[PDB]
Amino acid sequence: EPFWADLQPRVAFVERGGSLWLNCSTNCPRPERGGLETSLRRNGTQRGLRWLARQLVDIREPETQPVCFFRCARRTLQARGLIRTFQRPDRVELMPLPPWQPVGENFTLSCRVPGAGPRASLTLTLLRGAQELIRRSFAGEPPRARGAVLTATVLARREDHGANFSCRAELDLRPHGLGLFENSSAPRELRTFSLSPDAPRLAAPRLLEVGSERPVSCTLDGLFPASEARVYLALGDQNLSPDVTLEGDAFVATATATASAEQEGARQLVCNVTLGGENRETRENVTIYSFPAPLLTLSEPSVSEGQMVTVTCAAGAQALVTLEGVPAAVPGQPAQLQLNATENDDRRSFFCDATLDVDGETLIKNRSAELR
Ligand SMILES: *[C@@H]1O[C@H](CO)[C@@H](O[C@@H]2O[C@H](CO)[C@@H](O[C@@H]3O[C@H](CO)[C@@H](O)[C@H](O[C@H]4O[C@H](CO)[C@@H](O)[C@H](O)[C@@H]4O)[C@@H]3O)[C@H](O)[C@H]2NC(C)=O)[C@H](O)[C@H]1NC(C)=O
Ligand SMILES: *[C@@H]1O[C@H](CO)[C@@H](O[C@@H]2O[C@H](CO)[C@@H](O[C@@H]3O[C@H](CO)[C@@H](O)[C@H](O[C@H]4O[C@H](CO)[C@@H](O)[C@H](O)[C@@H]4O)[C@@H]3O)[C@H](O)[C@H]2NC(C)=O)[C@H](O)[C@H]1NC(C)=O
Ligand SMILES: *[C@@H]1O[C@H](CO)[C@@H](O[C@@H]2O[C@H](CO)[C@@H](O[C@@H]3O[C@H](CO[C@H]4O[C@H](CO)[C@@H](O)[C@H](O)[C@@H]4O)[C@@H](O)[C@H](O)[C@@H]3O)[C@H](O)[C@H]2NC(C)=O)[C@H](O)[C@H]1NC(C)=O
Ligand SMILES: *[C@@H]1O[C@H](CO)[C@@H](O[C@@H]2O[C@H](CO)[C@@H](O[C@@H]3O[C@H](CO)[C@@H](O)[C@H](O)[C@@H]3O)[C@H](O)[C@H]2NC(C)=O)[C@H](O)[C@H]1NC(C)=O
Ligand SMILES: *[C@@H]1O[C@H](CO)[C@@H](O[C@@H]2O[C@H](CO)[C@@H](O[C@@H]3O[C@H](CO)[C@@H](O)[C@H](O)[C@@H]3O)[C@H](O)[C@H]2NC(C)=O)[C@H](O)[C@H]1NC(C)=O
Ligand SMILES: *[C@@H]1O[C@H](CO)[C@@H](O)[C@H](O)[C@H]1NC(C)=O
Ligand SMILES: *[C@@H]1O[C@H](CO)[C@@H](O)[C@H](O)[C@H]1NC(C)=O
Ligand SMILES: *[C@@H]1O[C@H](CO)[C@@H](O)[C@H](O)[C@H]1NC(C)=O
Ligand SMILES: *[C@@H]1O[C@H](CO)[C@@H](O)[C@H](O)[C@H]1NC(C)=O
Repeated sequence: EPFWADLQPRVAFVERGGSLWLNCSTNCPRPERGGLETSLRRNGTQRGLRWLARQLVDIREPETQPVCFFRCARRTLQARGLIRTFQRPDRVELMPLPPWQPVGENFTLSCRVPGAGPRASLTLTLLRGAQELIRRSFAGEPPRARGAVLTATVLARREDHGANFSCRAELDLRPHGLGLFENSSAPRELRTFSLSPDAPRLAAPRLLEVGSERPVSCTLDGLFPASEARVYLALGDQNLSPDVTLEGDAFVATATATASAEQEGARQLVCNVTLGGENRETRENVTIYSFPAPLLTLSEPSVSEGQMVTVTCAAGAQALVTLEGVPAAVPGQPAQLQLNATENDDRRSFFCDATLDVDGETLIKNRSAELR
């Protein structure tokens, strides 16, 4: 006292990878030496009498304490400064949501903002839409501390399905006159779902014939989102493409199928739905049969009175036949009737009863032909 050594400015705040000027001086009349201790890269530089100046550029260092030294009178004169690099949130990220999140299942939300500083100036917010869920001021984290993460565990709500969630970070440079700088991570929309036991209730008649169209329905309730769930219904390889009704959490699929001409109904009826990563499938055994329509013929179909006529009917040998009350004799093949034409037999029609049993189910076909 005297002398002294001064560095200007003593405190400095700059952009990361940014630059500034430093003027370090002393009152020493004939400095025997002078210079600056720092690790930072220098672009330009200046100097003069009793004062030396440096432009330091590309500063990625969160905290650096450079020191200007002047050697005078075989003695060292040191002045230490402080350099801090602030960070704008050019990078704000948020973790992938569950592709489907079961409603009622706790899931977690993490917001990672790599390279954020100073940590003590940061207030982070995890929020659903306009409403803040969790807010964290990091003030009091060490001056050298950089980076910020916020995790919040959350219960899944049904009314919160389809909303937009985000992580908003707020940096306060207001004390330094630089002011607030805030940013928002890419908003993520959540997909949720719900299910239930009691596999789908499918209703169908168990008997089927080709060339005939019969309706079949499959339903279930307590399913959300109803609209976002897709359902499949088919007979064997053949798809029914049913009419799908959706009311609230319940659905209705109605169609009218047609038998496929092949074997079965040892085939099956498959009703399944896929929502989220889950599926509930119920199956139904059934029966498709082939029952050839019985043919009724007469020769001559129109005859004079008294002329002998013949009449026959056949089920294809696999079914039993009743011809005008007369059973097939013998059963394995068609029966017959013959007579002399009668005046009272004009406009007389005859019945042919074909009976085929499958799974105990008795099937009949009434077919008649009038005589002229
Ligand atoms: C869904 O997520 C939530 C959020 O993490 C969470 O629910 C919690 O489940 C746990 C275990 O089921 C419970 O947590 C605690 O349970 C004890 C009883 O053993 C309570 O006494 C606790 O109350 C105090 O908790 C703090 C102490 O750690 C106190 O500081 C505070 O003042 C409370 O008085 C606490 O509830 C509980 O069932 C809930 N907790 C809450 C508050 O919701 C869990 O991860 C998921 N819930 C499920 C799966 O049911
Ligand atoms: C309803 O839910 C059911 C869940 O089981 C689901 O079943 C699937 O049906 C399809 C046909 O519709 C299956 O078909 C596959 O077809 C291809 C040929 O194109 C095969 O390569 C597949 O191979 C499997 O089976 C082979 C033997 O045939 C094996 O060698 C092989 O290793 C495989 O196991 C298979 O035959 C399909 O496998 C099933 N299952 C699944 C998990 O998809 C049905 O699709 C659902 N309906 C809808 C629209 O959601
Ligand atoms: C250190 O890195 C520097 C970059 O950070 C490089 O800068 C060299 O020098 C100048 C200044 O940076 C560059 O720009 C030139 O600017 C003048 C105009 O000068 C303006 O400012 C003066 C006050 O100084 C003012 O009086 C004038 O009215 C202007 O408004 C232009 O006319 C030039 O064409 C030029 O663009 C140079 O480009 C750059 N040098 C080279 C070779 O590119 C430099 O590499 C390092 N050194 C210094 C001293 O900065
Ligand atoms: C950093 O070094 C000092 C800051 O302390 C600055 O020195 C300045 O130099 C000018 C030169 O014209 C001074 O102007 C005159 O100096 C004479 C003495 O040489 C004096 O008699 C005059 O009255 C007048 O002041 C100026 O005073 C001086 N500034 C200060 C604050 O002392 C220099 O400009 C700075 N350089 C850089 C690159 O920052
Ligand atoms: C949260 O933000 C999203 C947008 O980021 C809002 O939902 C969006 O609604 C629009 C308009 O219906 C959807 O647009 C399109 O729908 C057609 C179907 O007609 C589809 O083909 C397009 O590909 C597109 O999806 C859009 O899907 C939907 N956005 C998302 C992310 O699903 C929503 O309204 C906002 N929620 C709140 C609470 O404000
Ligand atoms: C906000 O985030 C976007 C996307 O990462 C980024 O490009 C942008 O620089 C940020 N804006 C501000 C001013 O923080
Ligand atoms: C459906 O098919 C299976 C063959 O795996 C059979 O065991 C079962 O008895 C059938 N169901 C009915 C109701 O007949
Ligand atoms: C019907 O035809 C048969 C066959 O020739 C004949 O024997 C019989 O007399 C005929 N019956 C009558 C009542 O015409
Ligand atoms: C004859 O036709 C009627 C009307 O379609 C039907 O209800 C009945 O089952 C048939 N008779 C027999 C024995 O198949």
